[PDB]
Amino acid sequence: MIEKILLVQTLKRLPRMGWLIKGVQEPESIADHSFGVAFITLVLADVLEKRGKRIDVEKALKMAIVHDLAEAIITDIPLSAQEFVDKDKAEALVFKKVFPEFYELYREYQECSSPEAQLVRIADKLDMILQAYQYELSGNKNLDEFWEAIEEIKRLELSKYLEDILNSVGRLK
Amino acid sequence: MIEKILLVQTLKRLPRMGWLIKGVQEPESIADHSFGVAFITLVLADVLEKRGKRIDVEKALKMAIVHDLAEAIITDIPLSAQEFVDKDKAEALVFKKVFPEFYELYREYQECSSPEAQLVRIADKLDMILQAYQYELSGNKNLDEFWEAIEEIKRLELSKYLEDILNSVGRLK
Amino acid sequence: MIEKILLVQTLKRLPRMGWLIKGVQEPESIADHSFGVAFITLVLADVLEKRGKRIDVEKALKMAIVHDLAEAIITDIPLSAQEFVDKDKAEALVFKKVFPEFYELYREYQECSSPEAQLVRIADKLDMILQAYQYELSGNKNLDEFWEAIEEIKRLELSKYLEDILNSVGRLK
Amino acid sequence: MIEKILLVQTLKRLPRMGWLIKGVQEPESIADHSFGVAFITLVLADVLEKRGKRIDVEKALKMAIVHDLAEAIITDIPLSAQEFVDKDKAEALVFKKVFPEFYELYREYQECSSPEAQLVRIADKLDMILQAYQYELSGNKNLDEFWEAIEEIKRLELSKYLEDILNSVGRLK
Amino acid sequence: MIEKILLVQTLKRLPRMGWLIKGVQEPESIADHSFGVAFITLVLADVLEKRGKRIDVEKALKMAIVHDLAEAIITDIPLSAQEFVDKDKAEALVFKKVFPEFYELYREYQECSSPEAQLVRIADKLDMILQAYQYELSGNKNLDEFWEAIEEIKRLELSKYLEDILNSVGRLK
Amino acid sequence: MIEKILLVQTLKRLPRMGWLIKGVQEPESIADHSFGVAFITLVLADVLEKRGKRIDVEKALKMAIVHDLAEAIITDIPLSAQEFVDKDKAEALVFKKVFPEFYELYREYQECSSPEAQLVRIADKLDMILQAYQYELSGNKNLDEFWEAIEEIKRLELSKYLEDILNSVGRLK
Ligand code: NI
Ligand code: NI
Ligand code: NI
Ligand code: NI
Ligand code: NI
Ligand code: NI
Repeated sequence: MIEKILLVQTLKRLPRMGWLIKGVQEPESIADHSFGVAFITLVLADVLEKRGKRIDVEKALKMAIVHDLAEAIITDIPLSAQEFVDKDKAEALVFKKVFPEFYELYREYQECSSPEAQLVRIADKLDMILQAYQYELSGNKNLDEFWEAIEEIKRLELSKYLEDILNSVGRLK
Repeated sequence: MIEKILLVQTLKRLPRMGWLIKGVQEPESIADHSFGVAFITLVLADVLEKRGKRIDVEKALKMAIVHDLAEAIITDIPLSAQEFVDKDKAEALVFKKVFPEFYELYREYQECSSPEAQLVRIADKLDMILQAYQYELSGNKNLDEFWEAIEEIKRLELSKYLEDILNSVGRLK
Repeated sequence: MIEKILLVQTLKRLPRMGWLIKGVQEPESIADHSFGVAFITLVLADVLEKRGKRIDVEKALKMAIVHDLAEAIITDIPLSAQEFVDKDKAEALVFKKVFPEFYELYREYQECSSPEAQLVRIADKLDMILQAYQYELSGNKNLDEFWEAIEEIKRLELSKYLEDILNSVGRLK
Repeated sequence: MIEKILLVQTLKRLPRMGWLIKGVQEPESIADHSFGVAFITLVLADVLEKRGKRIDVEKALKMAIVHDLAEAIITDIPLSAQEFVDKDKAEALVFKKVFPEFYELYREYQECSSPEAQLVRIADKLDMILQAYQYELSGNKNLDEFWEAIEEIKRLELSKYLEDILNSVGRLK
Repeated sequence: MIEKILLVQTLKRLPRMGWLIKGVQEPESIADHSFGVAFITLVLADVLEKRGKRIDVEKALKMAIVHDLAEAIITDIPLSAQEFVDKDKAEALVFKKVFPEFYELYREYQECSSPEAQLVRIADKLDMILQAYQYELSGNKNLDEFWEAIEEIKRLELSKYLEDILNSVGRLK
Repeated sequence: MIEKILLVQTLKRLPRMGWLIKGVQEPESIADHSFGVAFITLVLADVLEKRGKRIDVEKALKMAIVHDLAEAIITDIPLSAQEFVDKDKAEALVFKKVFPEFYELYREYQECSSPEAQLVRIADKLDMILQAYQYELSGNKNLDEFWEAIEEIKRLELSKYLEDILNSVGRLK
């Protein structure tokens, strides 16, 4: 339906708030980010494929495309604000009322248990670490917490199959 | 303290979300909006003064300067998102923890009972309405809803002393 | 590999040129556009699914994700410029030199024969038509031509299953 | 009156020209700046309050709100340009013709003699210094001059009560 | 000298203020404008050549390039502000102290007597009118006044040779 | 003709793509760049004049104004993309079909043989180098390659007369 699409297209206009709070001049939109997660999810899926780890690619890509979809209505409430706002409670609600067809993908994603759910989570973090890397090259000097994003990925089983990649990333540091 | 000032200066960086969601190019920041509320509050207290309506101007101006201060942390969570997000609960928390010295000003502003409180509330809406007016001249054609804030103002006792001004405003549409 | 991902991420920075030439302020990025294509592809896929038309969703989503990938190097050369530049020849080249793993998806996409290929093409054109619609609500009045993409969609067999939707779209103008 | 307010709101749209000349991407508007001045003035007034220095806060806040009001018409003519244009003479004129009701506040502010006038001047400069600080964190490296405004503040009697604070500020450099 | 060139390049960063005041969000820079004046000057000069009117093209092109050069220091102070600021006085000063080598071109330009001086003045106005045209297509609806510059052009002798063109321009409204 | 002028005015809207790819936030337009080339060409012409090297200044200035004119149609296709696109072939075509009157100024410029051709080429690069310099002051740290344009300049005979200037430029790095 046209009304749903027009709604999700608001993501092209919504900024990724963390960057603004860090003084990043023209930050990427939530949609730019979502594209990045989707692409990294695709690329990583192939790597996992040829390393013996089988992944339900379809589910993965759908999960990457829809993972931040609730923000089309509640916006990318930054982590710094989440000490005062329950963004999680809000997301579930929106998915249950506005995006019921995607609530299963959302629910599984939050659980971060399945191979697909962990992949998207890793793609989410990599797009960010690497986006931070870019903004650093642009001159921003307060993109400080990366050893804890890298470390957050390391805490996921699925990372075991990607250690060499995550090593190249931390090497950009 | 410098830390606090640096924190509130974030307002210059955070956009007024309602405009973004409506597709407005280069929307004003929260600080831009706050200045306007501060000015209109000044001007309107002036008018109330010479019409026999007693106003604690000092408290009013303070209230106007601090009214959206919590957003320095939680951002300008749009109305469209407040169906899933309790923004007011979040604001009270930030004020209680991060701006305890302004909690009472905030608390009185939320109650919208006292003359000062309703004045700032009226200034807040007028800035917005007049801002929607300006963006329409820029070419945006979906800010229509914003003009029903005139009716919200009319439901406040204090507006009884400003009727004339509210109608000039409505005539701008 | 990190080098590939960083490259594709350039898409978040490159603008969709047609909008600039038409004078739109702050035009979407190629990545914004791609995300949209990917979402519409998802949504339409499931519409086709429960209408008897079988779609290899995995291939479709992958196809939508990488359809404009060559632009990460070529940039979104506008249609007005393609009378002097062979964007098609340049794309193919990028894809078999830089993106050989995606050359098949690209090649099938260009042929616009398979159900998936036509679906992505339709997603591509709808995102744009709907994007033009949004910019018009912003005030831009010379995006008229963009609406004749509805006819371009009608010329594809797969649209046969979407007539009701296409009607709602054209109804927006 | 609506016309006046609409005029003052022009400040949301005008840049603070010093940043532009120095190459800063998206510089704050004059209204962004004013709000900061108003806030710092509020904060500093409380500090002065509990340190034995009585301040007429109401006048101080009005003064901060109105201090750059003439730029709504003349724009924030940069210091580098003032060697060829008498901004001061321009400001007074705009204030007597267009803002006669704020001329006294402006006149006192320019004299920088009274406690309130020096407070607002101190707020004006702290906002700027802190703003320069923020832009340096974004990568701009030619804002060094802006830091010698600490010395300009030291030359004001009122600073005597704020030694500790301006120490912390110069410490940020 | 490098210092001079770096100074004039500031024109790439400074906005043409009239547009900002009128609410046009991403206004051209003074350098954008100057390039247009230079191009129109070139184009018209050729038309004038084929029409019997001989022009000192070299002088005209230099005059077009240098005409707003003083703004590199004084900024494009808007017409609405020139009721309170003598922009002309300031311009001559800059040219005398900073651009002595270009003072003659400036002086002759302001006199608007010679064929070259009038040509640049016409070019200056045409770029502006055509620029207002483009911003109206973008949705701005308060640039009406800018069209009365066609009349200002008619008052110049040289226009006599360009009637047909001025008609095509006025026809765009 | 009004159609031609409007076309070339597109240059004000089109970004210089190299900067974008490098992460520069607000890049200069092609028009901004052309103005700078036009100014530097003027300034250097005078220098050459008083050093015994005679230059057809009229041709030089015309050549600097239209040197990147084809980009009004094909855009500023970056150097990084030219391994896949033949920008040169594309430019010549546009000039032959759309700018026939400026074709020989274009062809001479490309040959980089005549004093005027080499002067514009040197202005072209100097503007870029100095533009790179400015962006580095803004915080961008990956513009290093752009400084090897000094060596490209040295390869042109005409530079023999400018050694001292080139030394001041390289001195800025
Ligand atoms: Ni995400
Ligand atoms: Ni508010
Ligand atoms: Ni596409
Ligand atoms: Ni100020
Ligand atoms: Ni001009
Ligand atoms: Ni060039």
